[PDB]
Amino acid sequence: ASPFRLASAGEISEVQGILRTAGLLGPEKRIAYLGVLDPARGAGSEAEDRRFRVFIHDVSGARPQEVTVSVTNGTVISAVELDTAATGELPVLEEEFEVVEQLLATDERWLKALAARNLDVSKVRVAPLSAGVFEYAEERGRRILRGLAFVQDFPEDSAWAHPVDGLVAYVDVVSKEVTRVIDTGVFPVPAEHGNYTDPELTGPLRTTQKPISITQPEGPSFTVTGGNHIEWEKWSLDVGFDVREGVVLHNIAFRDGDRLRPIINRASIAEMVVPYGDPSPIRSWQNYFDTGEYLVGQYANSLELGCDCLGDITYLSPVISDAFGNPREIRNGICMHEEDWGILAKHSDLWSGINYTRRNRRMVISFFTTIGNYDYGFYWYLYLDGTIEFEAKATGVVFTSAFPEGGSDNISQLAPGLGAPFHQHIFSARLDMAIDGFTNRVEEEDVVRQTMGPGNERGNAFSRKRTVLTRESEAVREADARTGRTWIISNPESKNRLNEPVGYKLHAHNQPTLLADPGSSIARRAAFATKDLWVTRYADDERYPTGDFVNQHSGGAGLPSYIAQDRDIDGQDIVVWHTFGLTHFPRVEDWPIMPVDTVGFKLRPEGFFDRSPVLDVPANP
Amino acid sequence: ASPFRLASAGEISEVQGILRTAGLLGPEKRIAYLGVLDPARGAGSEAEDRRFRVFIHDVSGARPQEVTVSVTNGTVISAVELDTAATGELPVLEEEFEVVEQLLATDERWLKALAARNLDVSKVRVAPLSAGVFEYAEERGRRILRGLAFVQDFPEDSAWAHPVDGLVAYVDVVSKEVTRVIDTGVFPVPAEHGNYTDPELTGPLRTTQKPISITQPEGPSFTVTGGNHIEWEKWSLDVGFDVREGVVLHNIAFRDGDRLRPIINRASIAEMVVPYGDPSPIRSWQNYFDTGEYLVGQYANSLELGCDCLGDITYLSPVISDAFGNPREIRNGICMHEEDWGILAKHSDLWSGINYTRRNRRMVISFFTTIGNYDYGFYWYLYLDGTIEFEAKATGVVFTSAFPEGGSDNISQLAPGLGAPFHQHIFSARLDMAIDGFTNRVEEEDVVRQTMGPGNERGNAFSRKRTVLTRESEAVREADARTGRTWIISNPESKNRLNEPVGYKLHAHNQPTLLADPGSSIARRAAFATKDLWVTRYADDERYPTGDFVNQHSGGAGLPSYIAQDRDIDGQDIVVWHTFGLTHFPRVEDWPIMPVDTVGFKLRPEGFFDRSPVLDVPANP
Ligand SMILES: [Cu+2]
Ligand SMILES: [Cu+2]
Ligand code: NA
Ligand code: NA
Repeated sequence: ASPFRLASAGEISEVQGILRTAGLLGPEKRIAYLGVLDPARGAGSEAEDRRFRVFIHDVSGARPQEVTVSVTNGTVISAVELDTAATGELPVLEEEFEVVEQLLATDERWLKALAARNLDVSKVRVAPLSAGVFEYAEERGRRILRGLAFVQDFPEDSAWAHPVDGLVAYVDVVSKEVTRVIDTGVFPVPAEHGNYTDPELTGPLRTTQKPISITQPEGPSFTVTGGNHIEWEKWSLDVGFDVREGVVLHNIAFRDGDRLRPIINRASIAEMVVPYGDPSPIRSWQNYFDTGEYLVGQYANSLELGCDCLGDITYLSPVISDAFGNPREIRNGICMHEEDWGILAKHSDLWSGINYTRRNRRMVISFFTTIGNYDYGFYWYLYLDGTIEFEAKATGVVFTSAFPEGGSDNISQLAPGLGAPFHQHIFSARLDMAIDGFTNRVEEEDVVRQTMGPGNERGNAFSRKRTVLTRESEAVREADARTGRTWIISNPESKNRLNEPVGYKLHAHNQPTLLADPGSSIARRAAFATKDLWVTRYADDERYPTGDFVNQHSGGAGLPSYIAQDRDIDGQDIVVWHTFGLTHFPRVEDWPIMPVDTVGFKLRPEGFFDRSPVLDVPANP
Repeated sequence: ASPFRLASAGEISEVQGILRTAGLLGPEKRIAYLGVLDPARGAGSEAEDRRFRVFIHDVSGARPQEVTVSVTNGTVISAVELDTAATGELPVLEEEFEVVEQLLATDERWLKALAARNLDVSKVRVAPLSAGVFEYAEERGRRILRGLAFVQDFPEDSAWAHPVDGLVAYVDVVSKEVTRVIDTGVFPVPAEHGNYTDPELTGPLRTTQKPISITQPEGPSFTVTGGNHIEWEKWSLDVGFDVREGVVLHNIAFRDGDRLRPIINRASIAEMVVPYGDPSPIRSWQNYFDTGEYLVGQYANSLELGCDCLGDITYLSPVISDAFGNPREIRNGICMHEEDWGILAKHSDLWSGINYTRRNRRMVISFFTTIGNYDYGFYWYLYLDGTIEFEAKATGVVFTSAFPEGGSDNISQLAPGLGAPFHQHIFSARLDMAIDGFTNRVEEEDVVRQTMGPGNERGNAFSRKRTVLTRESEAVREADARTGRTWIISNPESKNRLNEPVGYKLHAHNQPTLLADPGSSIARRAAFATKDLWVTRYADDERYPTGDFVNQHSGGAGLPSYIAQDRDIDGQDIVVWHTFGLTHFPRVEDWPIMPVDTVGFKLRPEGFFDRSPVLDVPANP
C-alpha cells in the first residue's frame, strides 16, 4: 500500500480511538484540524507508517493541544499543551458558524444598534469573522471572533445585498462574552435584493444556448490505482487531500523513456489570504486567511456532474474528520479528467512539403471551495509537453458595505447605496522541488539589454543573465515584468545531452503583491505576501508560509522566521514559495454574483528534456 | 447587402478588369497587395460603395503604383506612382519564394562559399528574407532580398536542422544581380536531422491517447448571415479578412436588453514583427515583419476538421487576389465555433440555502498562418460575460544557426552544433474603439498604495487612480505590472445606472517590449514596439503602426509620425494600439518542432453594464 494514499474512514476512526484510549479526546474537546502527515525523507525504503496530526480545542476553557498519533501502531507520538497567546489560536471551528450571531442577539448594545436601524434581530445574519491582532489587549490569549451584520429579508434572500454598515462587534467565544460593540453611526441599509435566481432580476432565461457535448467513447486516458495514484501521458503523481490545504499533489514525475524522472515532490496552496483595503474601522481589521484560519479543504463542495465538471470525470471523495473524530466523506469533492487543449505543435513546410499538426491535452485535478461569500476553484493542470500550471478561479458574491454618499477612495459602488470594499486575494504555492531528484538550486533570470556599440554595431543584440540564489538570506525575490524575470529550478548534478543542467522555469503573472503598509499588522502576519518568491531549505516542520497557528497570531511567523536560518540552498533539498494574487476593485458586473476571474502560474521544462518530449504524439483520428 | 461582407471572387475579377480597362494591369505588373476598404465614417446611411486598394509592382523596373478602385462603379478612384526610396518598397511577392536561391545558384561567390563547405548547390535552400535598412547605400530605392542557406539532405528533409552559418548574400530582385556575398568563415553545418515524422526520432507512437469527442447535437448557438455576420449570446459582429492583417473583426457590439451597444468598431493585428538579438553580421539585420512585409492573411492555412478545429465548426473560405488579379479562395481558412469554458459563476450560500452554478462559453474566430519557419494561430474570443480576448499561439520550427563552440550570449543550443538565435515576436493590436458609440477617452489606472497614519491608522488602505490621456502627445504609455496598471476606455457621455461612465478595461500581460537599443534601425522602423500602449485620433489613412509600405522603409513611419499631430483624444473617435509580445530564448524542448507558446490581452467590461450581464444564463442540462 502507498504511504501517500488518501486517509480512509477507518484511519480517522482509529485516531479517534487512540485520542480516546489515551485520554485526549474528552467530551469537551473539539478537533479543529486533523490530517495525515507525509512520509519522512528517505523513510520510504518499504514500511507502513501512517501518522496523523491533530489540533484539539477545549470549550471548557482549558488549554488546547497539538497531538501526533501513529494509526499504524495505535500510539500517541507526542501531545503538547499550547499557550495560544504565544503560538496562536486554533483554526475557526465549523461549530462557530452561528455563535457570533447567537451571542450578539442577546446583547443589549447590539440590540440597541439594530433597534436604531429598525432591523428585526431574527433577520440579522452575522458570520464568524476572524479577528487578527490589533490594539485590544483583552484579546491576547483569548479565542475572539468579530461580527458584521447582513439583513436577510426572508430565509432565501441574499444577505450580502443588505450590509449594515457603521456597526461591528467582537466576541470572546469561550467565555461567551461580547467584549465590544462599536457603532460609528447610521448608514442606510441597501434596499435592492441580490437574488440571482429571482426571475424579476434575471429576466426570462436565455433559450439560445445549444448543448455542448464532451464524451470519451473509450473512456479516459488516465488510470487511477491505489485510490489516488494517477498515470497519464507519461505523468505519474499521487492526489492528496488535506482539510487545510485542499488538494495536494505528491510525487509529480514524468516517464522519459524508461526512466521515471521526478519533477516536484509536493505541490500545494499552502496559504491564501484576503486583505481588505477599506480604512473604515468597521472593516479595517479584516483579513481572511481562507486557508490558514478557515481550512479550505473542509468546505470543499460536492461537485455535480455535467454542471461543475463536464465530460468523462473520475471523482475522488476524500474523507476528513468532524469535530468529534468521526470520519465524513466529501462526496465527489475532487474532479479528475483530461481536456483537449487546442494545437500542440504545427508546421507547414514549403521546402519539405510536409504538413504537420498535433493536438494538445491536459490532465485536470480540481476542487471548489466556499468560504463565506467567496467560492474558489483550485485547478492543477499537467500538459503533454511537460508544462505544469495552477489556476485559481475566484467567484462567489463580493463582500459588501454601504457606499458612502460622497464617494470613496476605498470602496466601489454596486447598486444604490451598496458598496464593495477593495481587497486582494493572495495565494502562496509551496512547491517542494525535486527536479531529477532532490539536489536542486534556483536562479533568477532577467533579460539583458545591450548598448549599441562595439560588438553590437547595429544595436540589435539582447541577452539573458542567471543569478544563483545561494543562501536563504538571498532568496527573497520580487517580480520584474519589464525585464522578463523568471526563476529557474535546476539540478546542477543532472545534465541533458547538451551538457546543460536540467531545469524548469517558473513563469509568474507578475500581479501586484500585498499593498498594505509594510508596518501594518497584515504585512507582519502575511509577510509571505509582500514578495513574489521565497526559497527555503526543506524542513519537515516548515509547512505553511504563515506558520502552524495563523488565527490571532502576532506578526512574524512562518517564512520570515524560517529564512533567518540562512541555510545553503545551492544544490540542496529546497522549497519554492510563490506568492500570486488578484487585486479586486469590484465592478458593477460583479453584482449580484460575480463572474469568474483567474490568477495562477506555470512551470515549463527548460532543458529538462533532450528534445521535444511530444514527438511521439500521433496525429488525431 | 452589408458593406462589411467579405470580398467575393466576382469583386476581385472586376478589380482586375478595371485595372485592365484603365491600363494599370499590364502583362508586366504584379499585384503585391489587394484588399477591400472599410466604409468611411457615417457614409453608411444606406448605399453600396465597395472600394479596393491595390499595390502594383513592376518587374520591368518601372515605378510601382498605389491604386484605389470602385468595383461598385467600375472606376479608378486614384492611381499614384510610388517613389520607393521615399515611401518604402512593396510587400514581398509570393513569386519571390525561389528567386533568392535561383539567383545565388549561379553566382561565383556563392558557389565558392558552398564549395568550401562541400555543399551540393542542388540541396541548398534559401528564403526571400526581408532586408531592412542598414549601411548599404546601393539598396536605397532598390527592391532587395537577403538570403541564408539551409541544407536539405533529401527533398523531404527539414532544412532548418542544417543552417549554413558564416554566410549571407544580398540580391537586387529587379536587376537580378547579387549585390554582395559575405563569408565570415566556416562553421560546421549541424549534422543531426530534425525530421519529426521519422520513426527513428519520434520513437514508437503513443497508443495511450483515448479519443475526446466534442459534438453539438442540436448544432451551434451562433448564426451566420450575409456570409460573415455573426450573432451569438448577445454578441453581434462581422468577420472580415484582409491579405495583410488576416482575420479582422468589425462592429463588435452587445445586445443589452433591446439595445445594440457598440464596443469595438474594428479589431485587428495591424503588425507583427520578429526582431533577432544575435549580433553576428550573418543575422544582425534580420527583423521579419510577418504582417507588414510578408502579409499574414496570404499564407493562411487550410484548416483540417478534427485536426486544427475540433467540434462543430463553421468555416469561412476567404477570397484573395493572386499576383495577376485572379481570385483564389483559401478553403477552410477561418474557423468559427463555440467552446465550453468552465465555470462562469458559482456560489453556495449557507444563509439562503441556495446552491448556484453556471457554465461559461466562448465564441472563437480563428486562423493559422505560416511565414517561413513560423506558424502562428490568431484567436479572437468573445465570452458570455462580455470579455473580449485575443490570443496568439506561436509554433513552427525555430530559426536556426550554428552554435558557437565557446557558447554564446545571444544564441541557445538545440542539438550538437545547432543554435537558435534569441528573438522576440511582437504584435500590435489596433482597436478602433466604440464604447457605446464613438465618443471615447482612455484613462491609465494604477493601484495606489497608502501610508499608515491619520485616516489609515492600521495601514491597510489601498486605492486606485485614473489619469485621462487628453492629447496624443500624452498617450504613449508603458506597462507597470508592479502597480497593476491597466487602461480604461470609456464613454464620458454614456453613464450606467449608478451615474458612472461606461467602460472597458484592457488587461495586458506586461511582457517585455522591444529590447533593441533605442538608436537601432529596428527601434526606428518598429517604434510602436517600444511602448505598450498608444492612443491616436481616428484617421482613415492611419491603418498600420509601421505605415503602409514597411519593406526597406527608413525609420520613423507610422505611430511616431501620427501622434506628432497632437490631436484631442478626450471624448473623441479614438484608436488604441496595444503592443504585446513573446521574448524567446529557445529551449531544447523547442527542437525539432516547437510546442505552442502564447501571448495576448483581454478587455473586460468596467461599469459598462448595470449588473452582471449573465444572470439570464440557465442552469446546464
Ligand atoms: Cu474579490
Ligand atoms: Cu520564437
Ligand atoms: Na525539495
Ligand atoms: Na474609434
